[PDB]
Amino acid sequence: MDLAPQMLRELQETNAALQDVRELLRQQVKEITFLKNTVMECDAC
Amino acid sequence: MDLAPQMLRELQETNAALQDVRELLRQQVKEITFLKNTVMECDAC
Amino acid sequence: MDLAPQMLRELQETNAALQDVRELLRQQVKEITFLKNTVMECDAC
Amino acid sequence: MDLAPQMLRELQETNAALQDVRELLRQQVKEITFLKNTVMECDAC
Amino acid sequence: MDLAPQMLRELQETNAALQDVRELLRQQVKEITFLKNTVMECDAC
Ligand SMILES: C=C1CC[C@H](O)C/C1=C/C=C1\CCC[C@]2(C)[C@@H]([C@H](C)CCCC(C)(C)O)CC[C@@H]12
Ligand SMILES: C=C1CC[C@H](O)C/C1=C/C=C1\CCC[C@]2(C)[C@@H]([C@H](C)CCCC(C)(C)O)CC[C@@H]12
Repeated sequence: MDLAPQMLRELQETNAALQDVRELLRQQVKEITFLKNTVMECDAC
Repeated sequence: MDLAPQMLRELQETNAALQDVRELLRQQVKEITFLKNTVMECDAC
Repeated sequence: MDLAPQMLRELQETNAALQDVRELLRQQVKEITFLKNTVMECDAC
Repeated sequence: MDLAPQMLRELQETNAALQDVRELLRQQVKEITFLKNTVMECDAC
Repeated sequence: MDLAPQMLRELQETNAALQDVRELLRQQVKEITFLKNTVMECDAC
């Protein structure tokens, strides 16, 4: 058999998954940042 | 020995692990977002 | 020389590191969740 | 080179995506560390 | 043979970045765990 076609599909799937991770990570950084700023302006601190 | 069969298996394992990482990241962003909001409504702040 | 063997080795090392990442992230979510619950019970909030 | 060219392009895209993830994680750690300090140094605690 | 030299190079760069990510995550969970303990002991809570 020729496994090249399947290997290419696996690599493409890896990039698809990586794009999802990157998207999630950038949103996560935004949430943590909001949380940080909120704690900084917390009068009780 | 042709190594394509083994390489394909490695690629498949990579994607399976990525699937898990993506799922964990999704659940994590949810917890953080919940924490963010919980703090924005903290009495002593 | 044939680089196929070395390519397979790189893929195997990648999966090892990715496995460690999966485990670390799994523990991290638990820590964040515990953190979330602790804040939800913070009397000052 | 049959599918070789396409496979190399996928690998290049993966490395680029990884670089971004790495940069995002670097920023996230500083935010979390800045938060860890802000708390460790909160009066009411 | 094949674009093997080029593909191997991309795989080596990917591993280098992944090892860095692993180390970043390791340090990050440490900081989060520290944050968790600090809150658990926050008398204001
Ligand atoms: C970035 C992220 C998002 C990802 C991780 O879960 C870690 C994290 C935590 C935010 C937290 C954790 C516990 C302590 C914090 C910093 C709260 C303070 C303890 C509130 C001080 C309250 C007081 C005023 C009465 O003494 C506000 C937000 C809380
Ligand atoms: C920053 C953080 C730390 C905080 C969150 O957990 C999210 C995160 C993830 C890092 C990851 C997740 C899955 C995908 C990545 C980006 C790996 C790649 C899939 C490896 C491509 C491998 C290959 C070689 C076969 O083509 C390397 C590091 C991995």
